[PDB]
Amino acid sequence: PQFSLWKRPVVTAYIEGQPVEVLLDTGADDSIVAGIELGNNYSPKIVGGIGGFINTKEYKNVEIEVLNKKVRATIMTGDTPINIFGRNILTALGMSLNL
Amino acid sequence: PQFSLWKRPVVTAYIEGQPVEVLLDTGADDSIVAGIELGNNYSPKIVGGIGGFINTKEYKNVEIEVLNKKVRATIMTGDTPINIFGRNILTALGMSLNL
Ligand SMILES: CC(C)CN(C[C@@H](O)[C@H](Cc1ccccc1)NC(=O)O[C@H]1CO[C@H]2OCC[C@H]21)S(=O)(=O)c1ccc2c(c1)OCO2
Ligand SMILES: [Cl-]
Ligand SMILES: [Cl-]
Ligand SMILES: [Cl-]
Ligand SMILES: [Cl-]
Ligand SMILES: [Cl-]
Ligand SMILES: [Cl-]
Ligand SMILES: [Cl-]
Ligand SMILES: [Cl-]
Ligand SMILES: [Cl-]
Ligand code: NA
Ligand SMILES: [Zn+2]
Ligand SMILES: [Zn+2]
Ligand SMILES: [Zn+2]
Ligand SMILES: [Zn+2]
Ligand SMILES: [Zn+2]
Ligand SMILES: [Zn+2]
Ligand SMILES: [Zn+2]
Ligand SMILES: [Zn+2]
Ligand SMILES: [Zn+2]
Ligand SMILES: [Zn+2]
Ligand SMILES: [Zn+2]
Repeated sequence: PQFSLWKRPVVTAYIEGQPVEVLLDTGADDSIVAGIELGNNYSPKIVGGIGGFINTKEYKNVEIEVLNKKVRATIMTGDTPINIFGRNILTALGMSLNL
Repeated sequence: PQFSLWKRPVVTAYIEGQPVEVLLDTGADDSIVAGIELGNNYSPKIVGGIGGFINTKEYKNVEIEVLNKKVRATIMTGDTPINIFGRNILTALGMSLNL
């Protein structure tokens, strides 16, 4: 796949079977998703963005299906206005930014 | 150039001749930079992200030199914690995100 960036590079994905709209985000170290419920096996993590900080719940070894691939990766759940797949997942997928 | 995303894709840009380190960010619609003054001819607008919102000042037709190319693009100034070159600039440079 190739994303030419004239539109947002948004795709659908599944996280532990739960469907989401996600933004492929080279400006994010981590992957942050709102509204999904991954249960009680988490550690708290503090994440900073453009407007300040939020608490998140960090889940490791989560099954992710996106772009016809299946990977296991860390997902943080919390109050992001857009669900983002950051570089932890982009590298797991083998993605690159090119010019 | 290829950015493999194992590390943050950060490069040196010159904005109206001033050097700034910028994050190449596919998750950003717009480009936002701090620490530089671009003057009185702007439009104020609010942007949102993780943590909340910030006020920005939007400037059109700003001289940008980055990745050995020179372009004219829209830049916001505001109190962003990191300087961000979003899709408006990435597309002017001919960048793509690939799997
Ligand atoms: C949240 C996504 C949808 C939007 N953002 C760009 C992101 O790439 C942002 C860019 C960013 C990077 C660093 C600090 C602040 C923002 N990264 C970010 O929030 O990442 C967080 C998750 O992983 C961690 O690693 C980096 C911070 C954490 S943003 O910075 O808020 C932003 C930039 C340009 C914009 C905009 C919002 O609205 C219109 O134009
Ligand atoms: Cl397209
Ligand atoms: Cl596109
Ligand atoms: Cl398009
Ligand atoms: Cl599934
Ligand atoms: Cl933390
Ligand atoms: Cl963070
Ligand atoms: Cl905006
Ligand atoms: Cl010139
Ligand atoms: Cl490819
Ligand atoms: Na004016
Ligand atoms: Zn397009
Ligand atoms: Zn599945
Ligand atoms: Zn959408
Ligand atoms: Zn992190
Ligand atoms: Zn982080
Ligand atoms: Zn962690
Ligand atoms: Zn915008
Ligand atoms: Zn010049
Ligand atoms: Zn120069
Ligand atoms: Zn400040
Ligand atoms: Zn490929």
